[PDB]
Amino acid sequence: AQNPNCNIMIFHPTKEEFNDFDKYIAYMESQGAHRAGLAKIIPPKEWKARETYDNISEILIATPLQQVASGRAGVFTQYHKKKKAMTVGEYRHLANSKKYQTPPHQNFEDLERKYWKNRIYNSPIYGADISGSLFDENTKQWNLGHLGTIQDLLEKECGVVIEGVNTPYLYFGMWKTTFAWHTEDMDLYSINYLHLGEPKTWYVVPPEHGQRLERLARELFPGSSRGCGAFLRHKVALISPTVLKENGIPFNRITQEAGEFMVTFPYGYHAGFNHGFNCAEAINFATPRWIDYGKMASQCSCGEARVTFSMDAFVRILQPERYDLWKRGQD
Ligand SMILES: O=C(O)CNC(=O)C(=O)O
Ligand SMILES: [Mg+2]
Ligand code: NI
Ligand SMILES: [Zn+2]
Repeated sequence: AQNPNCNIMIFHPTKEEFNDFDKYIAYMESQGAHRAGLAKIIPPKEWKARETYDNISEILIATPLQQVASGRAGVFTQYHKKKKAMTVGEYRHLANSKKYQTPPHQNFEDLERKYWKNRIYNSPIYGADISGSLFDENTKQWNLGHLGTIQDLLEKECGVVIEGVNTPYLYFGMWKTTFAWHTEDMDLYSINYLHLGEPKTWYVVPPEHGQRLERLARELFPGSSRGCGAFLRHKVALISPTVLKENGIPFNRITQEAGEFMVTFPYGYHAGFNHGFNCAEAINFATPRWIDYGKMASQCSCGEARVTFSMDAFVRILQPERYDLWKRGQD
């Protein structure tokens, strides 16, 4: 078995290997990358996502989210308070302001220490989940707006034609902006490209050990657990590396820098934080190996998780028994 310790692997494809996206994902899995839940892909040196980032300031963040924390430094939840619209140029200035800017630090480990010590005492503002793309249309390799769609994969694998679309989303982050512990909708893959700015630190639990994280989470968030049998679908709970180590949960960590891709694998729980002003782009995708994970994915039916139009069909076809209850949650 490849990668039996489930370490995060880092890949350096050549320009020739960067042509065929599906093939390269399948290569990475042949080397055991999926066992970690997360992989890093450094593009060939010849590749670029677009020519420059000099003209992005007029993108609108229609609903910036202030991420307010409750709990203790290592075990907290966050809720998202909606703020007034602002442009990317306005947001970048805000991120760089004395109130929100990254503090002085020695290296990534020192910054990680400072994040875990102090996150809860601040409420950073995140521009998340903004439909759109920063890939140039002429970028033919690993262009996250040109991937094969999950609806087309389900159709290719299973023969059933379904409605729905699959488009990318932009994330504009600042120091301390936080992504809570989660897997993807329907335990899909995700791919994330850090277009610009400061790094993003990731934490990930190997898919084979995801239920260990879920059991810890039910212990640490006991009212949430009673409210919903899949409350991590709410994407609000944080658990620090120190707490994970205290409770014996297997995980790994890695920092993504500008110009790098990360891939999350089906049922790989992940969480993380931004180091400073940045912009990422991410999309879900599927492969043939995902289908079995989609069929088994947990679902939130309490009403909190509220998701895209396109998840309907996935539940309806892969999880017909759950469909009725899940749809009641959505309506
Ligand atoms: O970058 C972020 O805030 C969160 N991204 C992801 O969870 C992802 O790409 O799967
Ligand atoms: Mg612009
Ligand atoms: Ni994710
Ligand atoms: Zn729920």
